[PDB]
Amino acid sequence: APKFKSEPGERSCAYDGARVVLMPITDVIHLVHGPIACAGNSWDNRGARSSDSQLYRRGFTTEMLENDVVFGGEKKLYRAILELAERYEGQAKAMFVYATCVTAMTGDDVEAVCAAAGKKVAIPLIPVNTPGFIGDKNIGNRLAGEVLFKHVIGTAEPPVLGEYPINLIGEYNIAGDLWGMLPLFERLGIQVLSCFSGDATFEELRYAHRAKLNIIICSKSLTNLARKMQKNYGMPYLEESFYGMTDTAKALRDIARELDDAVGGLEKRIMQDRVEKLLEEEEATCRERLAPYRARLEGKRSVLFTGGVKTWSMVNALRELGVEILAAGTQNSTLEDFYRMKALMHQDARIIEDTSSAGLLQVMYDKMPDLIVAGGKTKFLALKTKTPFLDINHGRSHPYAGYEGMVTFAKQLDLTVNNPIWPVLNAKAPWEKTEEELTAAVALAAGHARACLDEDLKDSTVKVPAKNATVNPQKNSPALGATLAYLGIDQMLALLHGAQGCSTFIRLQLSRHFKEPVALNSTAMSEDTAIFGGWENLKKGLKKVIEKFSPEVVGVMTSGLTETMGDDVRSAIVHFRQEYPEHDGVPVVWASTPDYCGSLQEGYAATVEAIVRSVPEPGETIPGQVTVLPGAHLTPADVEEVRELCEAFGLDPIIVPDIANALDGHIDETVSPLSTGGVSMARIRQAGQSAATLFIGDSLAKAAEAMTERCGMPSYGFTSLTGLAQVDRFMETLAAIAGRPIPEKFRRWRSRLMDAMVDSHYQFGLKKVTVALEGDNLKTLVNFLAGMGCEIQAAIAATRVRGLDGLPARDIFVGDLEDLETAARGSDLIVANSNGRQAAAKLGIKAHLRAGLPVFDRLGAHQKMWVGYRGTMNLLFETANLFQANA
Amino acid sequence: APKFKSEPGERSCAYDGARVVLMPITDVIHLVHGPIACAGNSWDNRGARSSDSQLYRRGFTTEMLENDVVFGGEKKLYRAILELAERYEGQAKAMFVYATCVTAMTGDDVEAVCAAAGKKVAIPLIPVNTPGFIGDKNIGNRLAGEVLFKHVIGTAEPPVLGEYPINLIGEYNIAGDLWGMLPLFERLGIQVLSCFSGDATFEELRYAHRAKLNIIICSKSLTNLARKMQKNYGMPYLEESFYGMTDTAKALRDIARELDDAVGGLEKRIMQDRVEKLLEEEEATCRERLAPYRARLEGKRSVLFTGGVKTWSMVNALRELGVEILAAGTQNSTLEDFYRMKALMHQDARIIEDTSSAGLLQVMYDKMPDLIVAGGKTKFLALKTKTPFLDINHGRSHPYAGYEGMVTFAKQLDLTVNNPIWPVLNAKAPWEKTEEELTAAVALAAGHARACLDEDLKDSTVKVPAKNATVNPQKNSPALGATLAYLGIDQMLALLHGAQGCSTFIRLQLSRHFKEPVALNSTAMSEDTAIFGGWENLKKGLKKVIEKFSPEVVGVMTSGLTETMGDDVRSAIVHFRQEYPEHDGVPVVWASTPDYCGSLQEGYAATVEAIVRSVPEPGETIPGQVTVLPGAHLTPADVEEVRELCEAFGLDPIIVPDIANALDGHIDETVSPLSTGGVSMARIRQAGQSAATLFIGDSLAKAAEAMTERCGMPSYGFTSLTGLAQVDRFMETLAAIAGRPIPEKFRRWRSRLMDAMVDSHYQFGLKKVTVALEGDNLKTLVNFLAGMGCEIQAAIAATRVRGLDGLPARDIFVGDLEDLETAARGSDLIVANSNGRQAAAKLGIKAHLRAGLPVFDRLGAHQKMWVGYRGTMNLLFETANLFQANA
Ligand code: SF4
Ligand code: SF4
Repeated sequence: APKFKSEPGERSCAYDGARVVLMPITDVIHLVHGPIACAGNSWDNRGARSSDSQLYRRGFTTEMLENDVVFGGEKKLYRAILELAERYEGQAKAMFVYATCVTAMTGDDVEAVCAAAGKKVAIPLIPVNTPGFIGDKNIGNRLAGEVLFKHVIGTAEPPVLGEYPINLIGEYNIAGDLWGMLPLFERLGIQVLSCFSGDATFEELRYAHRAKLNIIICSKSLTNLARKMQKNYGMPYLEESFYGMTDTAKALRDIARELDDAVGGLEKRIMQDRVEKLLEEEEATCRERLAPYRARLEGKRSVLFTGGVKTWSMVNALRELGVEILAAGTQNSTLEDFYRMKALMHQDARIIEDTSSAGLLQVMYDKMPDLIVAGGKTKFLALKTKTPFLDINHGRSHPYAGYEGMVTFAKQLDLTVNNPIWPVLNAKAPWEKTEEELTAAVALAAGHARACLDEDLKDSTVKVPAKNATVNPQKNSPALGATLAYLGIDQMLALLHGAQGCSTFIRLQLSRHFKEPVALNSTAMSEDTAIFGGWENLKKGLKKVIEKFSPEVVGVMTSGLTETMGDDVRSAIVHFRQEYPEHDGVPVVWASTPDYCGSLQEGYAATVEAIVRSVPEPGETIPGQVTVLPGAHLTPADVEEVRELCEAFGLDPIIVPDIANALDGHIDETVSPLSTGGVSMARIRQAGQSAATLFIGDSLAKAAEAMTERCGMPSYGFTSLTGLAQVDRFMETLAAIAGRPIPEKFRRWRSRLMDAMVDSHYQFGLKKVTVALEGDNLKTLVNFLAGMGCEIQAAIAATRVRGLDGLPARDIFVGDLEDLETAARGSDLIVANSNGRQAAAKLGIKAHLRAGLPVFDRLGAHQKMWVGYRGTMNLLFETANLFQANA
Repeated sequence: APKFKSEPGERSCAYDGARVVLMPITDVIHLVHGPIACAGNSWDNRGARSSDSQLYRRGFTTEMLENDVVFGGEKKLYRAILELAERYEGQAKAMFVYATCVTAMTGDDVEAVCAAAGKKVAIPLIPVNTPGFIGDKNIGNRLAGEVLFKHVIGTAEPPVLGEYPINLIGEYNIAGDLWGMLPLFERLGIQVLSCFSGDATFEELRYAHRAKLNIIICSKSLTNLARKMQKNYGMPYLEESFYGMTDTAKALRDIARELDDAVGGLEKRIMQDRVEKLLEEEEATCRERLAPYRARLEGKRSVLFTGGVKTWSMVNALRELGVEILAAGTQNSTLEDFYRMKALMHQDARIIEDTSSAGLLQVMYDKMPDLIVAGGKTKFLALKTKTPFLDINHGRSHPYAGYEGMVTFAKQLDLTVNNPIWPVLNAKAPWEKTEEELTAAVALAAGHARACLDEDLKDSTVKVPAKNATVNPQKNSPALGATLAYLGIDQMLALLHGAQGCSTFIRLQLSRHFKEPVALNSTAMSEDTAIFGGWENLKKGLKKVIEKFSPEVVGVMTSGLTETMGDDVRSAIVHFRQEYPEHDGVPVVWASTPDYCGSLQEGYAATVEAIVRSVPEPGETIPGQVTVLPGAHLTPADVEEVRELCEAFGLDPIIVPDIANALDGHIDETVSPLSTGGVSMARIRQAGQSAATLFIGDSLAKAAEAMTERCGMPSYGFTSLTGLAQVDRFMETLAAIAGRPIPEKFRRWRSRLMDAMVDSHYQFGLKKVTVALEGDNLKTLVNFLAGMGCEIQAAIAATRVRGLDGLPARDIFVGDLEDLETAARGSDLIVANSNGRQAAAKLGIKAHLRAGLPVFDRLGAHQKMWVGYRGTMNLLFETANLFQANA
């Protein structure tokens, strides 16, 4: 129950009321006479929007200082008025001066200085004298209404006077609220002569005495203004609200009755007939539109802490949406509104009385509601409880009044309630779930390898591409992936058994992506060498490269033509080994990466498998050692923090190949032609004695099998390391392997990730997002985005991989970037490589997320970090920032 | 010396030559008949730009597959031609089909399929039959010229035939190169009848047989075309280049002579007179423009590895810029061009012959040049040596030919050579500099506190603000900083002795910035309490808050009015302690934060000083413990990694206040009204026994003094922790305190930061950037941006602080955001808080960097991480990405 004095240790100052009633006026200068704390940290905070000069959104302050406090601040206000009038001529029609606590203490007379400066300026000055300490926000509202009636109403006559004029009193146009009801008011004939304190011109506001009916939306702020206008002008008021459908229907019907009283009689029911016609048509359409949302929003519990008239109206609206109220409490409302809400408040719903944070926490922990529709104060206090929240206040950024506003309200309610993140957040944490679920998750991770391998390519509802001319191919050569994995080995250069031209566009692409040199030497093959036998060139190139650069190991990969005429690299390898025994000490790893076999991902997987099957040998079972085979999707930073996470549990990680140290970008003391930085051959040889194997890519599964049978280690697989659900499984596997509990830093990062998820899920709801990436880095991004609310319009894959059908999206198919812009229609986010920028230019989608390879137009792509809890937080924040910027 | 066969173990395939001569044609379809590696990783890579349909930038591939290789690929090409003609009707006038190595091996006849499909389409088909293996890029260039002459030249007549027509042969319009010479050619009367293979329409290209003079820029690619056109049409050629001023002058003079020969006689010197007039005027203007750059670019050494005609021309241009050549080697050039360059090559300059990476490294280590102007291959090979580099190739993104192009060339040369990052990068690293410099740097850090404190505010050339009406104030209440520092203490809520309205807009601002709840309770003071004595309310509020929330410590901060009437909080504190001895166990910290005293920074510093002077007590000198007083500018992530860096050296860090754990955003198991997460009172009490004190803010210096005399610990200060120069000093201080060498991870991160600096300095050169931030976070950003090349147009400070004059910028002053948009004119980057977004909307500056407080429109601001080597890398990458996006 409202109890309008106060006890020390909630209601703001009277300046807050003055600004909440006067700031929404657009083309005026709101000069605040006082120190910083009054206007320094409060300007541009009001949720009022406008389609006008937008002069109100900028804040004006006199900047009360040291000397002028003990001398006087009237002269500073004089200069401020004069300068603001002179400089902002043509953009300001009036200006409001607000008295503050310090101004009142100093004895500054706002009225006197305003009268003194009035004669010297052509812009009217309104002396709002509302010191902050004189009361709560209600005193400020009343004083603002007083000054509005005294100095604004009754000064100019309207140029056009519609035969049915009404005044909107108490509506402040928060996030387009006014623009939802305005299309209804002029459609049926009424003219909004003056909408008070919202999207309102000052001259437009001075027309309010020539109307015939007043509509009071917020009773709390401007009821005294309505009463005084009734007393002085014979203007009947009407207390209604526009939040809902039945409430708006009743409001419009009452408006029609009171309009038909004042102009003509109730007989010749001119207004009522059109009001009923519009009501019937628009209500039928709105119900048809709202039906799909109610089914998903039926039976959910609700608790509301809303101050003003919304408390009465929203309870109706929620009740017609298909939800019931468990608790309802208001701090900022009239006693009549409280009693009316209590009348609406059904039994078994208890009215809150403690409006403080402690009382709110009590009622939230007691009622245990699903959704809480409350104010800005209880905004983050309810998110910490991990329950859906909807904000209906100045900070709200959506229109909720009117029929279209009600549709938007239901959309936002479904956005915040049915988000797929709430069950994940409410799930039991790794540090407290009992041991049987830990073993089940560990066994699931262990068997993920065979689950991925067993899935057949034939039974796949995603379609085999059947395009002849593909334009803008997002695929890359598998030789690119072979070179990528070869660069991850310390002191080694890659020998491309190709045609000397494939060396270009492979070295060049990697150089433009990672911004680092690539060696990538090639054995030149001309037309003469293509005919007869092509394995002379392999021996010649091996001899030349060993005699020139002296590598300790050589990686040989095949190109398209070398598979077209089908020379076996291994026979040339054994021949070269036999002819020159002096080169026995330098091993060679050969991997078949034909160009019809797929894209960078398969090439990477195949060369990793070739490395695994050849170099390491089975020995002892030294515990505390784990072997990680990173996928092609992980950037060097991801591999570096995979190493960091492995070291956190005390385990010794061996990463094969080590992209994190070679292609990350490092200025060593001396530049060498070979690729240095990766894992040495001793480490890759001793990696076969590890106690466990982890692979962070689906395509790596086969490689894991290649080490399961050769040495005997158990394998563990994770298709992604993002989304707080896969990172948890990674933590479980790491804890099981190491045998020690998760460190505290990971618990802290999980808490931070939860806080990021709760504070950012509003921008990830029902956003149409398209993704066009490789076989991997597409599952990760799709599962992360679809796991946060966004529905994937199209998940376009570079090549066919196992488990593509399980992705949550409308359609999955394999296609180029042409499929991307022919399928990204009506989408706001594109997740594709940099080369897809053209598609954005064709569709006007300004939100492009650079993922995968290649990314050349954005620097730091190789350092892009999206692994673990911290990487998940970084990706979430980047995507949320893109959503905020593009809209 | 060029040596046009090749040895296995550089020249690309013939398809690269075909594309380098044919791809720059804009409105054609470049269908590549082959597997992925030919066009999958090469499309949209050519540097040719256009002002036309831009159909060339998208790549077309037939996608040779498994079965069709062993069956046949002609039918796939047939379908591809048909589909591309049907779908892209209206955007394509012609289309080129390229034969690849796999296509040639399979025996596919491009000519036969093109002839078969010609009758069924209205778009001409050009069968470019250049298999990759048949030779190097030169064979591809010759074959492309052959097919251009055979199938393009001599098919249609020009609609308009200027009396002086010329053909531009061998110019490909790399980054607006053509658009620098085009304004000169039509100004003096000549008509460019056909510019070959650059910004050229196909129909426009078929007009080339009706000209009278040929200009050959690149002799290597299209000299055979010029010779054949001379043989078949009587068209004299002219081998010149347009890189330079004297070279362009000679080219234009020769053009005038050869034009006056063919149309009329040399007598009536119509062309020569206007050519000489334009040459004189434009050369005088260009020399006047170029003079300022030569002074900064005089005497610098240079080494060039450029392939084509640029080798001859740029040597001239560089020589006229004021630099000399130490070594010059070309791989892709004619023997005549090589001999001509050698003739230009002065003595003591030795021509390189080994064009491989090893030879380039040899010559770079031997000559030791300052600047290297070389190709895309040697791009990152020369950046690792830490020497300035300028790219003149397809990857170059600037026009360098013509007079305006030469001005741009000098601008880019000065950008890459005189960057202030090269001396920093070449400076000796922390792990190798000897001990006297280590001691000097440590002593400088120790004395930084007194250096900052000793600087007087009176001797400061930055100006005392003298504005009456300040609009859009970027300042915040010092009570905001007091609350910020109070939130960093575990299990404590802040009591605001104010007027119950300042509680709003302080709690609300922090809540909108950090997206976390703020307790911030206030002792309500009305008009009656303002008169008489206001210290009854302090006792009442303290009693209420202690009896309700039961805190273990209470932070009391004063507001503006409480200083206007001047009640002493401490007398009320002692009175409250006396009246209720039961509350003895709960200490209270009081800090005077009046609202005329400054902004958030000073409030934070003052409350930190109040906490330091009261809670801790001097005890033992337990080694290995360090005390860190973070500044108000550091976000929670910065404090968290300050802790991480301190723990890396084995030191135990005590952070006061601990923002990194309270306001970072964490979903704890239970929501409490008090602010939890910070440092406990036991830790803050035992922090007085540390072996060293570190402060990361200038304003914190006084606080450090407050702990220097109370306990006796030496102090160390760092005004910033970004830029690789201050992080180094931080590492030196940490190593000196701990007594152990820097770990390897920091060395790796320093190498990565160096690589980021070398690869991103091109976007930070001569970029006009404006900064409007607090006293701190402005020195850091200004020193980082000015330390990377950008010149600061205006460094606008929220309030006057010590050492403001030393910032590198044109003008420093204290002002609001109005000063920001009145001073950010002609700037491309704005570094200000989120509330300055309006200024961007007024100036069209789309690159806005959200720094400082408040930042509400971008999520994750509190997690924004700009500390240490990794934070410096993150900030560098974010700023570079903004520069790339906004331009
Ligand atoms: S296959 Fe032939 S044409 Fe294609 S990239 Fe390799 S060398 Fe060049
Ligand atoms: S000084 Fe007075 S008017 Fe200003 S914010 Fe505080 S209570 Fe409100």
